[PDB]
Amino acid sequence: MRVVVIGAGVIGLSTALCIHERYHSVLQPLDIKVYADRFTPLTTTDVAAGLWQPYLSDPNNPQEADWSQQTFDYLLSHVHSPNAENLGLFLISGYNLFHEAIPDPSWKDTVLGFRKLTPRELDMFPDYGYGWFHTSLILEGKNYLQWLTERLTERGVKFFQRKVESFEEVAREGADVIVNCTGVWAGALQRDPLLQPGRGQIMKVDAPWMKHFILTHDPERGIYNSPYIIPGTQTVTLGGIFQLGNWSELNNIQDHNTIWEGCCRLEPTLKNARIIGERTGFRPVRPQIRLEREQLRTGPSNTEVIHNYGHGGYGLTIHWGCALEAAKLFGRILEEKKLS
Amino acid sequence: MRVVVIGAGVIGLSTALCIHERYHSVLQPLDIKVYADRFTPLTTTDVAAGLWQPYLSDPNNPQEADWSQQTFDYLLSHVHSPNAENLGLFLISGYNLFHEAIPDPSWKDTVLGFRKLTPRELDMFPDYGYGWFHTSLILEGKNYLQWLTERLTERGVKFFQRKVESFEEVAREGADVIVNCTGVWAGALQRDPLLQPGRGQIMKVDAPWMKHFILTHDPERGIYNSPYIIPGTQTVTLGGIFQLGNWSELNNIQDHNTIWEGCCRLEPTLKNARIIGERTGFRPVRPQIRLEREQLRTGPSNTEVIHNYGHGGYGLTIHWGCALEAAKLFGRILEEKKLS
Ligand SMILES: Cc1cc2nc3c(=O)[nH]c(=O)nc-3n(C[C@H](O)[C@H](O)[C@H](O)COP(=O)(O)OP(=O)(O)OC[C@H]3O[C@@H](n4cnc5c(N)ncnc54)[C@H](O)[C@@H]3O)c2cc1C
Ligand SMILES: Cc1cc2nc3c(=O)[nH]c(=O)nc-3n(C[C@H](O)[C@H](O)[C@H](O)COP(=O)(O)OP(=O)(O)OC[C@H]3O[C@@H](n4cnc5c(N)ncnc54)[C@H](O)[C@@H]3O)c2cc1C
Ligand SMILES: O=c1[nH]c2ccccc2cc1O
Ligand SMILES: O=c1[nH]c2ccccc2cc1O
Repeated sequence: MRVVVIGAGVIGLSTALCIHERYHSVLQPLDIKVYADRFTPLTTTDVAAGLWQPYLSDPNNPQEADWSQQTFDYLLSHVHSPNAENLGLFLISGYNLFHEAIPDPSWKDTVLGFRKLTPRELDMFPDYGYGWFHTSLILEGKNYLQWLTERLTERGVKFFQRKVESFEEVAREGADVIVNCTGVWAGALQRDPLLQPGRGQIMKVDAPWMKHFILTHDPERGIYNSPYIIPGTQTVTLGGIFQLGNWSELNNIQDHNTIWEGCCRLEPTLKNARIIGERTGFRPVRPQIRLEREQLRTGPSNTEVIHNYGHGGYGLTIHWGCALEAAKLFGRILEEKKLS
Repeated sequence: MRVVVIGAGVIGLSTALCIHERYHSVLQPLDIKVYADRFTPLTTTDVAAGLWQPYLSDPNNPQEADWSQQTFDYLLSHVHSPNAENLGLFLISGYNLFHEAIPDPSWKDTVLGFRKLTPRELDMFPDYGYGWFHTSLILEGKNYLQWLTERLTERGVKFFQRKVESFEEVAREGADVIVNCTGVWAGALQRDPLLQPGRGQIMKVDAPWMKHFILTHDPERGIYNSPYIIPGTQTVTLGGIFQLGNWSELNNIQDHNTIWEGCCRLEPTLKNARIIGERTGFRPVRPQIRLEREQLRTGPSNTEVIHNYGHGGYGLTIHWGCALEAAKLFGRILEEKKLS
């Protein structure tokens, strides 16, 4: 069978890998190709810090809770494997700061060592009066993506750089299944008004003395829109920008300053941190992830489509559970073709 | 008054600074000079990771508990000051792992967010079945010492590189007070059989994905003698060697292997961590810190001596409280000379 994955961000490469893993032994030939117009260094995925953390509150689809946790559990089980620095996976503890009390997150038990911040800890952060501490996981995109590529390449999965203009063009080329993992740009293949960009900007800084993450929460500013600091392997991520509908892939001076001054306020030690880089990206915002099947009509033959996009600011957090769900959908397609 | 501080490790440079801070405004001239035979890069203090952590259990002198805490409190209050990276001071959380249950440490409340390790956390460390998690502080010697040197130099404190053969030679030179902060080598100046070296060796490794500390505890091997990993600013410290009475300042192959293999076991991700350096040093082991006065007789004139040594493996942990205690002792000397 001929499978075409459109997209080479986390969702794409993940799904690809997941499908190949689970079906390659059971499909006559399983021919999987990845089509993407941008690869690693240049994806939204490579701009992400990679911190595992879902939305605070119980969503539209609570199946997303399950997917985030399946991912957490999966990563945690390879955190101590000699392979982990190749996937850019490591454990990290830190703070969630709020101006007043709030309910414990659903995922409070998924993470390691969840607890409420003590007063002496809150004294370190004058502007916030309540919060949490826990241990979570960081999966760095730049690495993860490269890791995924290597696995895929070894499994015979071929990569092509191209902008796909239509599902039809791909089907007409003889794809049996199109897995659509196109992120913020999915609407160009099939209009989806519920999908929009959540523009972000981040700074990368040399501040290696920083061992914890600090995420602030501000109802006035909203999700992803208040100061955060997330230490990584080579560099500390400074962020706090969320701009719905903004399609400008250009670093903005005002946003730079907003990030810089919010983070320096959050942690004064930052003031002399050397700036290494700055990047913008597009969160594929949507009320729900679209993870589902669809048969495209096109010709005497109908083409099977697995949509897998709209993962907002929690795509690394959620990717594995989605990838496995995408894999079940594929297996169902096979059971229909009576190909297993 | 003429004061001679012997020693330019943390204890010396601290005490120096502390005495100058508190008395310079009240002493006609306060002439302070530091004599030391080795400075920064080459002190025991520069081989220390810098992790604040006292002995688990209530000691001989419980005044040491108060000193450790005064140091903790004092550091915590500057952790978020734009100055902190200059002293090499930062916050860091991590693990204490034991083979079975044990009582909470005395300092359980001094630290941030103390708690018992949960099962899922213990599953990460197959060889241990109990433990703690908390947040503490690291103060890196190489930096701290450099910071202390700069403060002192600005306060007119003069430094000389010399090996002092006797308290007498210093007193004869016209010192009014000798502050003895000679660490493991104090016995050469006045025999002290209770003082001995706790030889240590450490590796410094590039493992920047490592954001927590891990201290293991083994009654069979004893204090400082089982595997530890303590992330720093530029590098991760691998240790787990304690050899009482060993005066060999030479990296040992066996100990290297011991450290390497214990830490790799502790955290498999280390296996591909690049080795940056390796260093040995002498913990000035004693049943108690010697922090006290003594009048040397020498000639028609008696010389005042403040001893401040024997800080084992917790000198950075304890240094500030000792430094303030030494400063009181100095003030008392002044009140005797009726010089205030
Ligand atoms: C500032 C910022 C911080 C973030 N931080 C985190 C975090 O800490 N933790 C977390 O979980 N997530 C984080 N994210 C979220 C994460 O980056 C996204 O959810 C995720 O990267 C989206 O993955 P994707 O595969 O859906 O998209 P992408 O990585 O954008 O990949 C989409 C792919 O589709 C290709 N494509 C699109 N259209 C076509 C076409 N028509 N033809 C061919 N190819 C096409 C593109 O070239 C690209 O390969 C953050 C996002 C941003 C912007
Ligand atoms: C492997 C290892 C790991 C450690 N880890 C930690 C840790 O993580 N946290 C922590 O709290 N502490 C730690 N320590 C402990 C800390 O290193 C010591 O307690 C502390 O460094 C001792 O400080 P000092 O001033 O007492 O000795 P030093 O730093 O050795 O300074 C003594 C000074 O006296 C001078 N001197 C001696 N004799 C003479 C003389 N006769 N004439 C002139 N000068 C003289 C020397 O040149 C030197 O300048 C560690 C120690 C080791 C060895
Ligand atoms: O999009 C984002 N996603 C995240 C997910 C987890 C933790 C922080 C963030 C910050 C962002 O800017
Ligand atoms: O001497 C040491 N002192 C310490 C103090 C605190 C935590 C770890 C250590 C390890 C050592 O080897």
